[PDB]
Amino acid sequence: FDYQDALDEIRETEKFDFAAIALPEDGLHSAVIKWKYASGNINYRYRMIVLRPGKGLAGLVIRTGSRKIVEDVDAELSQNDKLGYPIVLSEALTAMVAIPLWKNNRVYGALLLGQREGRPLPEGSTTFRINQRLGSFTDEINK
Repeated sequence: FDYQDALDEIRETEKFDFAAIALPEDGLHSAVIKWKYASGNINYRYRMIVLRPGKGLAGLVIRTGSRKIVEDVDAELSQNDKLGYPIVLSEALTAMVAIPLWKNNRVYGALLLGQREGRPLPEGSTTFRINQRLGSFTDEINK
């Protein structure tokens, strides 16, 4: 039972079209962020995504340490925003929730829960909890 299985459970049970985990990885210069795990992906372009520190949707969430909720991607994100969040374009997401993953007392990675084709975010998925559902990771709530 690895992160892939936990991700699949979350996506299926919460009724999302797409889910992914962004985690820190070693680069020859500095640490980078990659979407290490994906569930319900429509292609494999997410794998080519390599974010420098602070960059991308994962970077925003890691920086602020708080979740980002987008009910309507087409209407709520600017052109610059979409270009800055390549997984949003590669997976054709129309709605999403991105949640900071905490390890120890520090921000670490990001969980992305996404919808396609105009399907709304499930009700309450904004108050959604990581804790005891994705290994040792927790969310920003109670920090």
